[PDB]
Amino acid sequence: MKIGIPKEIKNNENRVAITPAGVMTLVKAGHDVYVETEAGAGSGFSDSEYEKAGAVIVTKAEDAWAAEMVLKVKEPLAEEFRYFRPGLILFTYLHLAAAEALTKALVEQKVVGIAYETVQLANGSLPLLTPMSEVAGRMSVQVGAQFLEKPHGGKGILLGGVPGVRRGKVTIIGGGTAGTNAAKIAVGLGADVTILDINAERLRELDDLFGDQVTTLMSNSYHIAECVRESDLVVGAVLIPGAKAPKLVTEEMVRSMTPGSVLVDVAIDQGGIFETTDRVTTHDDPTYVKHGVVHYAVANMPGAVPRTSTFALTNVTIPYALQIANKGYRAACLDNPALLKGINTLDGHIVYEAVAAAHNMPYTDVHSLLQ
Amino acid sequence: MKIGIPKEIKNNENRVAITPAGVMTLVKAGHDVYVETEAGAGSGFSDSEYEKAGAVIVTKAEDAWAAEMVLKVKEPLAEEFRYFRPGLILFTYLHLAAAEALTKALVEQKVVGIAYETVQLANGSLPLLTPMSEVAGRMSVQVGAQFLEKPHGGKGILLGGVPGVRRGKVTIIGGGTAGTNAAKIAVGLGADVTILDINAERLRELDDLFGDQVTTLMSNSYHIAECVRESDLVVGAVLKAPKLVTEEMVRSMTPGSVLVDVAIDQGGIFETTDRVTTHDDPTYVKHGVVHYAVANMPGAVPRTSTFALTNVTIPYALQIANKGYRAACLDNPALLKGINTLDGHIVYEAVAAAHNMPYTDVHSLLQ
Amino acid sequence: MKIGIPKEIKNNENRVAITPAGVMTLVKAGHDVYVETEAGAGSGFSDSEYEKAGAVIVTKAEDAWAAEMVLKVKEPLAEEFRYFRPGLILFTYLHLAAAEALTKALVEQKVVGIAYETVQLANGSLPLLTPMSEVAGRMSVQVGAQFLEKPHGGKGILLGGVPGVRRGKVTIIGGGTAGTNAAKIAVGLGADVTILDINAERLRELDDLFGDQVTTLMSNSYHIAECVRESDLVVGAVLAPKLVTEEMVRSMTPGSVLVDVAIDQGGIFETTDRVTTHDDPTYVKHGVVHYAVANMPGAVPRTSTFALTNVTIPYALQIANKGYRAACLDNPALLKGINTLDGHIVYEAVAAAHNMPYTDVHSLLQ
Amino acid sequence: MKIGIPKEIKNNENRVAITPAGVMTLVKAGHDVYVETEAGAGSGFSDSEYEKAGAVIVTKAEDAWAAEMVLKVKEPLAEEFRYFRPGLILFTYLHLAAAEALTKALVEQKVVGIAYETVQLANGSLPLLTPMSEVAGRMSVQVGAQFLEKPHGGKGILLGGVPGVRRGKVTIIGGGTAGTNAAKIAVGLGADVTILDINAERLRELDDLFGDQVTTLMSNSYHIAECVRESDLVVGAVLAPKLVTEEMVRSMTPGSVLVDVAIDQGGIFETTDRVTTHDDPTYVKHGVVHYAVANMPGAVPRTSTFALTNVTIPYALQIANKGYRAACLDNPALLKGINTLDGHIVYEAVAAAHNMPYTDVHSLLQ
Ligand SMILES: NC(=O)c1ccc[n+]([C@@H]2O[C@H](COP(=O)([O-])OP(=O)(O)OC[C@H]3O[C@@H](n4cnc5c(N)ncnc54)[C@H](O)[C@@H]3O)[C@@H](O)[C@H]2O)c1
Ligand SMILES: NC(=O)c1ccc[n+]([C@@H]2O[C@H](COP(=O)([O-])OP(=O)(O)OC[C@H]3O[C@@H](n4cnc5c(N)ncnc54)[C@H](O)[C@@H]3O)[C@@H](O)[C@H]2O)c1
Ligand SMILES: NC(=O)c1ccc[n+]([C@@H]2O[C@H](COP(=O)([O-])OP(=O)(O)OC[C@H]3O[C@@H](n4cnc5c(N)ncnc54)[C@H](O)[C@@H]3O)[C@@H](O)[C@H]2O)c1
Ligand SMILES: NC(=O)c1ccc[n+]([C@@H]2O[C@H](COP(=O)([O-])OP(=O)(O)OC[C@H]3O[C@@H](n4cnc5c(N)ncnc54)[C@H](O)[C@@H]3O)[C@@H](O)[C@H]2O)c1
Repeated sequence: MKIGIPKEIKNNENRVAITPAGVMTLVKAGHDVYVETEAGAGSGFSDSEYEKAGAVIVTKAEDAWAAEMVLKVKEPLAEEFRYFRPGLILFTYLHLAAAEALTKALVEQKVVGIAYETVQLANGSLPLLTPMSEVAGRMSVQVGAQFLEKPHGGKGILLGGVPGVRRGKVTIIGGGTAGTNAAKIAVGLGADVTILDINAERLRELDDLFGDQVTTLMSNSYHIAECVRESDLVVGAVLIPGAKAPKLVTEEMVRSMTPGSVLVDVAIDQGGIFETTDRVTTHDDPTYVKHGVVHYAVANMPGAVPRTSTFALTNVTIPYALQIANKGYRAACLDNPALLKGINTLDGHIVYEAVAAAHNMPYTDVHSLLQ
Repeated sequence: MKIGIPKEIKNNENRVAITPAGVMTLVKAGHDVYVETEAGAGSGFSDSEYEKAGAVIVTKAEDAWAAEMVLKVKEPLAEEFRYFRPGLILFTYLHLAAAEALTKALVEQKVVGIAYETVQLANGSLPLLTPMSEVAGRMSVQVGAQFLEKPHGGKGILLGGVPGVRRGKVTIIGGGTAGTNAAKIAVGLGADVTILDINAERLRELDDLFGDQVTTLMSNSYHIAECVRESDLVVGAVLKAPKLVTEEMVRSMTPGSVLVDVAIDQGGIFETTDRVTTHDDPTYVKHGVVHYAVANMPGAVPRTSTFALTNVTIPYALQIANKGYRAACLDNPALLKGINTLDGHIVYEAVAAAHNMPYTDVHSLLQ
Repeated sequence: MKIGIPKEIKNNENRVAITPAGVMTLVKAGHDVYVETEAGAGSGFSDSEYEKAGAVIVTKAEDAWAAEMVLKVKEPLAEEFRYFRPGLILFTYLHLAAAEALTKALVEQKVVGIAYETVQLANGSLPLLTPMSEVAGRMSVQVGAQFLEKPHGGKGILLGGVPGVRRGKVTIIGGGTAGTNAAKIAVGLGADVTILDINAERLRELDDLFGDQVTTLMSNSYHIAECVRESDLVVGAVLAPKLVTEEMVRSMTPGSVLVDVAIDQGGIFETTDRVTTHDDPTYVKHGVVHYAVANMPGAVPRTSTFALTNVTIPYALQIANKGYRAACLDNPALLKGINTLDGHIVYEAVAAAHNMPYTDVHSLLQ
Repeated sequence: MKIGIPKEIKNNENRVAITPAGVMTLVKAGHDVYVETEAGAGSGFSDSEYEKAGAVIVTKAEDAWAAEMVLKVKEPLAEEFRYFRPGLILFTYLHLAAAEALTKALVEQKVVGIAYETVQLANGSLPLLTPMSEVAGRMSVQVGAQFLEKPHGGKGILLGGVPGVRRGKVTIIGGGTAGTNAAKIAVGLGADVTILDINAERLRELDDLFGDQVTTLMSNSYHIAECVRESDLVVGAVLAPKLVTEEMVRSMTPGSVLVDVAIDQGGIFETTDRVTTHDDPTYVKHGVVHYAVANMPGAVPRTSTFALTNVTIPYALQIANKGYRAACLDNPALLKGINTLDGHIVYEAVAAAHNMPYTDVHSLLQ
């Protein structure tokens, strides 16, 4: 197959959908790989690294979009709908559910739209989201430590203190992928770390992973209120895999906090777990203050570490791209029930039930269209 | 003794030379303690907490300086020379060898000028500087990781990577207090960490402290070049520091790599650091490499730094209060090395030599 | 039941199919246990330790094979065919797909041939192969360290260096049983350790298990090329594709070392054209030391004997308590051990391999 | 100053007295550095890496020895005496108490003979011996592990066992540099580790350094007897009394292994009557494998070269910058390195050993 990778145009998106490594994998299995000039530059991948891995650097966005399969990171924007052909394979984060101009255009132009965030294994996990939760978790406590400094608005402490000086107190609410990764960094910076979860089995796994390095605590509104009161930093790391994030930290809890404490709501991309998070912050404008407490709620924390973020995402997308390339999108999706759950749009139909259901649009079961 | 702690007035100085706990130590020993209103605000110590520990809050700087002994963090500014007077005991970071005007004013007003940073134990250690090298070391890698992010001008990596993704490389040049404390934080963030030192015995001690968590490496120009070339972050942690990292080495680094120097207000080890920045505008780029050039990293964590400093300064201050400066220094040879100015003389050789001013033997004045 | 353990007679085979602790389990459950004199000597178990645990020591191999069930480690050699007889239960590593003459002798003599290596749990795992994978993994890096010494042909480094001196770099390809166990020894000897696996979930589990002691890296030909170029030691622990090409070995520094856990199974190195023995253990290609000695668990026969017999004797106990038929109908994993029964090959792959008739084992056991 | 590094010519000596990094230090301080072609090949340093660091490669040993200061690892052999000349500075391991012919040649030719091994800090430590003690310690347990494998004569265990299988037991006698470094490798290979020392303060420091990873035990003939009887591996790391008697070795299980870091210095084992080489490395007494190969750092020449040159070249730099006289009057540790000067033996022990006149070094340097 002819495989195309255009540069990300969405503002300050420094991630790309392939590395020299993933180029070399597709080239060696017999595919043609075209990379838009400068696509890797945001992540430190020069055009000459991509070239020596076997890829053709094309001058123009349309020459990458030309290819049978387009690999991207972000949603195609207004300006990119144009490039949609019939039987174009598009593989990227789509979140069609609240993107109606995108969904009509992939319906109308008969693009095969394959979504990173709906590829799903039999145990129900989303392998293609996990890496971004890992990056966001590791970032959460690094960001927390920065905001604890007096210059950024915090009370002016190191999480680890120093000899003869008390350590900062970190509460992580949610003990899954994001929270576990956040706890690793909070332990490593020398914080006194409490992790809360509702799942007693996850608490036992965290106790096996961390031992005496953390305290595991059963999550309930009382325990959350007690931890928040005494916290220098609270990391929000809850997912209810369908829903909006539950509001676990109340205004009354935030008001119980000491001035210059910090909240980082990893869970903001689902609405966030803090009642007091009234809006989404940006890397440019990361924080506001309410009740003397610094609030950080950046979506795309992993956007801050695009080189790490790109490796982690393409480590697990390119193996699914190789299947589509090697066997055509059809044989590969019949062969791989997890890839199949990726098809969001096919031959003008909206084959994913929840996206048709949220745009008031027709839903055609995907299996009937494939046989 | 009547003891005074004014607010630090230097720009964005948020540390303070006493905490409520130190107030309690001095009040219980029978001393009167006067704290200037808001002196602890920048470190999160309220007037009310100081008052509850036994302090009198005074409204005016002048009323804290009126005390027999004044404790501070920074050197008095020109606008504070007015408070100097014969027999005033001043105990603070003075750095008199760099400050001709302050030296002359302490001499002219016959101030007992005691420098935190020249208090020196029999083994050569400077115990009132150590806590600030510890904070600076812990901060160096936190700041370096922050500048590694794409938004702050770096190449955009986590030092610890994530599963399936390689870690960042950290080179720490210097395995003393600052460097050891930097290595702790670099290990904790998940970096591949190399520590260079010239002293074989310190590398053996570091091997005992860290084992497999780091690689210890003998310092020479070749090994420094080799580590710098492949580093994402380099931390300068050597005690006027030699220029160990050359322009050629910085130019060998990948773009969006980061350099941080603990020693930057003493020149630092990097040829390419032409100036000191502030928290407002903290970095510049040379050869695509981020140069974090903020001096006084401990000042970014004033509460931790205030606890770290006052943990070791207040016991000395307590000796001066109980016994008077004279018996305290005659009883404590480490505290005696703290005396820089006394009764209109410079008694610290290096300060006399720095300004070509007369030197006086400290023991001869104390008798 | 009467249970016999002959001495292993393959050249330099020093493992044994039971220890005194396994004798004790079988004798306390009421079985008669016969051990050939010297059977355990190669693994440091005296005739006397077997006797005190309740075994009868027999002077001749014949008398151990005359038992109703024979426990062994390796496959019977040609000169052991003479001991086969209708209704003999033989429980050992058989590898019949590779052994036509052995397969035909088990058919003709109507032996119940139970293969350690086809006993298989519901989850697909081979619990009687696992312990040799663990031992080979642990051994792989110990051998690598040895071959990095100059007098053995290596560049002459310690993996952990010394204070002021850089560490060796160890790349482990495959994060399963063997590769995880290799990583434990690489970490403990003080190497800089990278483990590659194609499976993102395994990389996460490895991160949970090792944290900062190793780097986990997604496997692909590019990551492999980059790791191999920098490596002092590469351990192949994949289960067998040629992941490490000749160009990759050529990129290496002279006196680097390659070890495959997978050697008699082909291995992952294009440049390992043949297998060697302990008296001429390595060859050099492009200045790189290729360690090619099969069966590294054979070099620690006492450890390997304990690790194998720990998990074999519970299955033997079932056969002895119930007889093979009810043991197999009660234990689906043990049922999959049966390769030959009443003159039939009951394991499809083995039948295929020799162009012989296959019979469904369930039909014969009824 | 002009500084020469000949190739070591003692049989199988693969270490070298400088690396490219040491060349670079000496050339940047303005010295001329001459390296004999192949000097570094045995430690993986090409003529080319030396040239890029600023050395001149010389075809003949003669041309390296013609330098004003000669850096070596080992003592000059008889056939190297011809290179000696009045005022030559030779900095190397000399061991003159053991080498009459070498001592007489250094006197007669008026060589400034500076011994790496008599450089001594104010605290009594020998900073240029320490790194070989570290390397030998790390090597001792790696060798022990190798000799516990059956094909090398051992009982056939892994030190760390495997899951469900007991670990090997390692006794380290002496908790100094070598014995501490041995303990690190014993712990990392997964051994049960006991370290004995007569010094209670060292046992506390060892407890601080290892905590629950080892047991610390006060040394006395009873504790030694009990540890040795149970040991799979005993590492002698004492600095040389016969702490391990023949009765103690006789109490051991067959295929156990003894390694002394101290072997060419006598060692602590009554039963090690002689030293061996890598081609016949062990002998067996009372079924116990005695490893008797001298100079284990010689087996990792690259690691050992880095570890030695890390601490030797700073002293060489001083000699080259100031000349030997002012370097020694400025550096009391380096002063103690001087063994021969202007036709005098200036190190009492060496004079004593050969019944020769002693001269006070301070009197000659004035
Ligand atoms: N752009 C970004 O910044 C970015 C990118 C990707 C993912 N993430 C986010 O990381 C956040 C967490 O996701 P994850 O992958 O760790 O989810 P996860 O499913 O792996 O773990 C979430 C945990 O929350 C626990 N939980 C549920 N209700 C709880 C309660 N009341 N109290 C405490 N714990 C509770 C669950 O038991 C589970 O262990 C999500 O919002 C996810 O979107 C953010
Ligand atoms: N606010 C602050 O940042 C702050 C406060 C106090 C002191 N300091 C500064 O911290 C710096 C260093 O602090 P420390 O506590 O680590 O010092 P330290 O005195 O404990 O030791 C410095 C280490 O560097 C090593 N060293 C010397 N030369 C070297 C070389 N050429 N290559 C490699 N290693 C070499 C020494 O052997 C030593 O182990 C000093 O420059 C001092 O001025 C900073
Ligand atoms: N005599 C003996 O030495 C002996 C005895 C028994 C087993 N073994 C050997 O053990 C070896 C494997 O042992 P195991 O139990 O650890 O295997 P395993 O199946 O437990 O693990 C294999 C791992 O390799 C990974 N993998 C697959 N393809 C890969 C690629 N291209 N790159 C990187 N990783 C990849 C898998 O995801 C898996 O985690 C086999 O080769 C087998 O022959 C040897
Ligand atoms: N070529 C080489 O292999 C090489 C090179 C240099 C040094 N070395 C060797 O290293 C060996 C020792 O090295 P080190 O630097 O570790 O020594 P060290 O002096 O640092 O430590 C010796 C330790 O043994 C202890 N000790 C004394 N008597 C004891 C007894 N009866 N039982 C138990 N402990 C006792 C001491 O308290 C001390 O802690 C020497 O024997 C020396 O020959 C070898």
